[PDB]
Amino acid sequence: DLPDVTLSLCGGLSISKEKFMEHIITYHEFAENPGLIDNPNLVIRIYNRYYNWALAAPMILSLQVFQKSLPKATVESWVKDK
Amino acid sequence: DLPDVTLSLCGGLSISKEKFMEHIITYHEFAENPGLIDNPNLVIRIYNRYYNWALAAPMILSLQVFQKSLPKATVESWVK
Ligand SMILES: [Ca+2]
Ligand SMILES: [Ca+2]
Repeated sequence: DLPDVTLSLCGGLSISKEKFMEHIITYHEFAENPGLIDNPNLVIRIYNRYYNWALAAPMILSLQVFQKSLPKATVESWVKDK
Repeated sequence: DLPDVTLSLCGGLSISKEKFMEHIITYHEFAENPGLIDNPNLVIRIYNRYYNWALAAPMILSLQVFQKSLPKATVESWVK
């Protein structure tokens, strides 16, 4: 089954798990303010790691479009680039 | 039954079915260049409509995180 994705406004990339779950974004919060997608404090939990939106967006998009993760070698080069 | 999402480098968002299908991005093409997400010609097909990456990003994110589409009033106010 496909990986879970979790959103939190915890910041800190510029991260403990207590920090992450204290600021988790609900559906209702996102549905009332989609502009949070540009919030630099937005953190994405996927693959047991923490990413900002600019690093997680391809992985999110690949899962929604092809229902398949980006290859592990692909994720490494996308991240070591940035 | 969540909405289908299709990618295409068809551009021209400033669209024919023919031009969209001709430049549909496969998994291998995206896996070889994730930078396509910032390509100005990237077109997203969802809800029988065409969006660039900027408008389509929250819709796809809410489908991935909450497995539920954004509210129609929200998508409409977000796309305004
Ligand atoms: Ca919250
Ligand atoms: Ca193609």
